[PDB]
Amino acid sequence: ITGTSTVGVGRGVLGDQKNINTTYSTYYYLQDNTRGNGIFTYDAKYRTTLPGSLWADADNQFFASYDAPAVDAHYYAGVTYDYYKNVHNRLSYDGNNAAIRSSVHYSQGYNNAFWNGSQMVYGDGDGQTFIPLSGGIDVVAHELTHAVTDYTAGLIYQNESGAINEAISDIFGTLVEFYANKNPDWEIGEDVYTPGISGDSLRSMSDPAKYGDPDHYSKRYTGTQDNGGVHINSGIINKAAYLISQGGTHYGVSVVGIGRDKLGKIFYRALTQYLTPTSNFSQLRAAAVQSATDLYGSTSQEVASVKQAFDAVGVK
Ligand SMILES: Cc1cc(CNC(=O)O)n(C)n1
Ligand SMILES: Cc1cc(CN)n(C)n1
Ligand SMILES: [Ca+2]
Ligand SMILES: [Ca+2]
Ligand SMILES: [Ca+2]
Ligand SMILES: [Ca+2]
Ligand SMILES: [Zn+2]
Repeated sequence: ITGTSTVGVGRGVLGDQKNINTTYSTYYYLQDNTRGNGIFTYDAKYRTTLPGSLWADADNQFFASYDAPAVDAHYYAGVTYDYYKNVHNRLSYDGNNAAIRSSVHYSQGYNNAFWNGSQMVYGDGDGQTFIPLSGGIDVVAHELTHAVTDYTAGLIYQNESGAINEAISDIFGTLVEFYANKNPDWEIGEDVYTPGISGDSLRSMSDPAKYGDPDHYSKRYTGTQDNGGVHINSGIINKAAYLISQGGTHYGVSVVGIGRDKLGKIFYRALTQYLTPTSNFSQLRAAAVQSATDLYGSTSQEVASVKQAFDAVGVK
């Protein structure tokens, strides 16, 4: 809407206080005009109609329990925007400052979040498997990264190309979590998953097998569930990305780590310059090798480490 930019204050899903960019016109709206063509957060009101209504608040204070998922969806969308702009010189998900829209309170007891082709959508969880999923910065950045992928490589959401799609979202979700520097790790969704169980998460990038996901191409799932295992076989690529950044020896193959920043540069270049809608794992390896060569040189440690990491997970 048309109005003046304001700064509200509220509490997120985990009880932390943060400032949020709002817009005043009669009400205070979750509309951040400081980033691109805006970040807009909507109330789906426990229904499945999208986007719902632009979030309106009478006093610019967002401390009610019902407000918490909206605060975090709005704030973490901003952090993710900042990561892509400051780190990769990318202006929003389309590179042209497209408005970023999110809806919270989607459905009832909904244990998921997604990008629907046009916007981000967050369930509240059932209180047992999940609390409201926008409480996870890695979750928010994972979802917005799907938008980046759709506008760049366009990886089809099935089989190997879909597992790469998923891994790209886990990689950049994790790099955004490190960028914000609040309890960062290489696991996915730990801040909103199973409030009754400490130390778990949906997936691990450093040890995908911790939660049953493959860490080597020979262990890949080839059935039809989960669009051909997109959230399962992502573990193979997530492990390679972890090894590239942090190093390690995996199935007897040693990888010299090169750090998170170079991981991000290599995979961002691969995603935006070399990957295609039907890229498979072998083609991802080639794209990462070429990207590392462009950035650091053919004889660089960075190129050597990309090759070792894909060797370690059985991807040639
Ligand atoms: C309805 C729905 C939920 C999810 C998981 N979200 C994700 O992987 O970002 N998907 C792909 N589709
Ligand atoms: C990873 C994967 C899954 C399938 C079949 N659904 N293929 C051929 N590859
Ligand atoms: Ca209020
Ligand atoms: Ca964390
Ligand atoms: Ca995490
Ligand atoms: Ca938990
Ligand atoms: Zn995803």
